[PDB]
Amino acid sequence: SWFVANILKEGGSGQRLSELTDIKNDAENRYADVSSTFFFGKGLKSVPIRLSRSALGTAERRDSEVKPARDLADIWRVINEAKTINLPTFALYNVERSQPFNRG
Amino acid sequence: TCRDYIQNAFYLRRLTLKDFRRFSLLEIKFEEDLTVIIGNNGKGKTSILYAIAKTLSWFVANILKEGGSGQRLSELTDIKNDAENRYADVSSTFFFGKGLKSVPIRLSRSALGTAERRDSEVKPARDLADIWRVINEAKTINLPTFALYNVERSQPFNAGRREERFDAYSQALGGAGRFDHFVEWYIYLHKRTTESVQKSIVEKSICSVVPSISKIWVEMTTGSDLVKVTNDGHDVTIDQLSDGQRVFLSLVADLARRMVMLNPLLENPLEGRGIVLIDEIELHLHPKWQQEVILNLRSVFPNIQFIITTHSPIVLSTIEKRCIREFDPNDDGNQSFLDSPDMQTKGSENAQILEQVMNVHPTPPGIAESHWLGDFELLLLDNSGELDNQSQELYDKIKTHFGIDSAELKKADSLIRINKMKNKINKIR
RNA sequence: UAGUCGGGUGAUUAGCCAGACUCUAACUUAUUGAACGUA
DNA sequence: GGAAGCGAAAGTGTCGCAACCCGAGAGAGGAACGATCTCGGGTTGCGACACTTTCGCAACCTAATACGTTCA
Repeated sequence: SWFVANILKEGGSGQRLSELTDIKNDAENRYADVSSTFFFGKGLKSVPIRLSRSALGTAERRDSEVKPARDLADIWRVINEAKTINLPTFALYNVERSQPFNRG
Repeated sequence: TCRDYIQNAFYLRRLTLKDFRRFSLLEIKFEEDLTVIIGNNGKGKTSILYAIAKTLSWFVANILKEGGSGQRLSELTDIKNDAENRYADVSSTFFFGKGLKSVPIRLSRSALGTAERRDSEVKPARDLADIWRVINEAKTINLPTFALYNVERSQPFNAGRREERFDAYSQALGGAGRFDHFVEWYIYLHKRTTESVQKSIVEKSICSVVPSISKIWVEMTTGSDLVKVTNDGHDVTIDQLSDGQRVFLSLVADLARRMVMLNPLLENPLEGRGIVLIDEIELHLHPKWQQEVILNLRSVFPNIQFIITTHSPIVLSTIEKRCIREFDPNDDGNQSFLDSPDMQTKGSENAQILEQVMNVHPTPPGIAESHWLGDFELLLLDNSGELDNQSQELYDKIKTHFGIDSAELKKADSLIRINKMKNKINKIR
């Protein structure tokens, strides 16, 4: 979601873990950390990200390291503006895609 | 400080719109008292009032809540579809007293996929609104009364969310006023009876601004409390009033209630400051009411700014030409300014205003008889200022159609007399 | 197969030789600070 | 640590829209007085949004230094 937000607009904002339903209840840290690393070739062989969130009520935030995502998405967006390029597709099809066919 | 020099005018000065809703670049100056926009039926003028309402929403958001983020522009509608810039800016300057004579604001919005996040610059307006909020919290201070009233106010007609101060800003912008909230608030005031003076102020307000209405009260019948007025001497309910009568009553009563809650420390809470936008002040009104709407509005609200659109010559006949802002009929060639009419309008003939300011002839051209009188003139001048068969027939037609006392017939008689005297003196000279 | 280590040619590329493969590289930060040089 | 502005995440409130009731009302169809069918106000339910709130991203760097590399 941060890739998507920062290709939509520089300085954008992406989705965030929850301080009510995303941190293990038995945990002693009282914060969750989704670290990740992407790859985009020899140039950017490692694109780290870390979506971290502390537990509601604990007086210790946990910053998120999305800056490399900001940087790579900045490249995508700026280069697309200057000249047209092909952007990366991001999708999530969970169980919610089952819904009645009700009738930007 | 005298409440931080607040209790000094408080109004809007300028509005720039760049690549925003067909406005390639349009700068508008606004008068401290009253500005009126004409030329369009309310397409670009609605855009102007909508932009001003978006700007005022930030003042409201920050006076209500600390850090409040008022309404933002929309990436989907509030950006000119054809703009190499690919962003839209709505800049606006304000003037608040001798100190802080220029409070700027910009609401910016860039399309999706642009390198720089073209961003609103609302810091100074937020700072002023925070000054308002803080000094009010420390000590009570009368606050601005922003409002908007579009054609949506023509709509048919909880103590916590109607009696508590700062409810005056709830849905204050966005269009149609909350007249149902006013009805409930007025019934609550009547139940309570400071509330007394507020009731009296609202009563006098809508009794004086609205010609038909002459009194207002509520009957406390057990099980149903009704709001009643004396419309043309008839004791009726609000549901009985005509469309124009009740629509204007709702406008004025919503505004007055907002000002009464916002301006508790004024001796006349109707003289508090604000910026009220009113699309089509002439809605559902008849010429006689048109000829007094603005006089009454300015009388009951001595110190307040009105940005009101209009398309009625009778309305303009009561407003100085400086206050008027003309859209050109060829606005497709986007223009950067709105020039005042060359002709003076205040105190002028409604017919002259209609003919020149709006380019509408005093008599319709679809009616053949409408041209008759004028034709007669030419015909008289064709035959050396003397009658012939054609002019005599035209005179007979005018006399038959318009009547014997007809102003047209009197003017035809004057024309023939003047031309005959012309010929007689030419012979004598 | 793939990645990887990096001996020469050619000139951060290309390209010829070797090789090895715990599920499993991703080359970093300057003026501090070590270490290299240089003066 | 965090400005300025913006948006995510979450929670609460608004408010159409529907469902349903409860009198009226012209008058079956033939037996008087009027079944049914409607016209309305009006109350309650009910969920889709609309607004309110908090969190959190990360600008900035009176006090350095100024041969070239490497490395935290």
